[PDB]
Amino acid sequence: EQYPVLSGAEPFYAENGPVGVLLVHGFTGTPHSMRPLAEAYAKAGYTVCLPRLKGHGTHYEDMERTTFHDWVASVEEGYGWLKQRCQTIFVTGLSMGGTLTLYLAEHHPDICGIVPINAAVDIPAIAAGMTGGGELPRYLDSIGSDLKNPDVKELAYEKTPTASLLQLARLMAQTKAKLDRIVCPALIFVSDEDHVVPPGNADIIFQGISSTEKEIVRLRNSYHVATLDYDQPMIIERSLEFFAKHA
Ligand SMILES: *[P@](=O)(CCCN=[N+]=[N-])OCCCCCCCCCCCCCCCC
Repeated sequence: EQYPVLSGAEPFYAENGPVGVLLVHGFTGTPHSMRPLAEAYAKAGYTVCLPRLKGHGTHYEDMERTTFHDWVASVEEGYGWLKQRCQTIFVTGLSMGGTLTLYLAEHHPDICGIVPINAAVDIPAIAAGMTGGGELPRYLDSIGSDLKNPDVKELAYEKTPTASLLQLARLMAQTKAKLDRIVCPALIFVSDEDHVVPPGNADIIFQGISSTEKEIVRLRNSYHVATLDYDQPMIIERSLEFFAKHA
């Protein structure tokens, strides 16, 4: 990985109480989208790990070299960091961060609870792009930022490698097929007007998981990047309530 990490894309750690929260940012995104959550959780006395996914926060040419196994490894590392100083671990994530949240819970039953936010397990737009017939460039122009608050700017790549999109699709496929192995408590956030990840994904995750304790909280004044959007304080308040309930 050959480019410098952008300002605001650095990983974030905090060693506080014996209860830990792993925060996973999204595809082409940076820890910048999860930072206000991580700080709010850290102030509440929680040990937080906000890792920077491999190939992210630098340059899109760096991400092109990475597989989803790399992104998983970045999260498994954060999970291992939390596992060495916590006995109870929650995982939360936005978009693909939500996908990796689900992925982790499918492999680690010790997860006390998960809080996916606009998690993606099925994006029909990807399949639609490679059946168009036309030539498919090596790098595609990224989808515009999906935020209701106009004063907020997201830290994400201007371009998206085709190879990375294929890696994302494979991750979502393996994640969606293994949903029934999640039994831990789940707090699913979903924006009604998500223009990137179809809101129906929350339904798929809800019906897929074997968790007896699951709930869908619907965000009404936020687009895709809800964690920076208007419903940020609500997400924080609900999550802390969720954490304290199962800690
Ligand atoms: P989340 O992972 C990101 C949220 C925070 N990160 N940021 N910013 O969003 C899920 C990613 C899904 C994006 C897919 C949209 C691309 C559709 C266009 C596809 C055209 C090219 C596809 C052909 C490749 C086979």
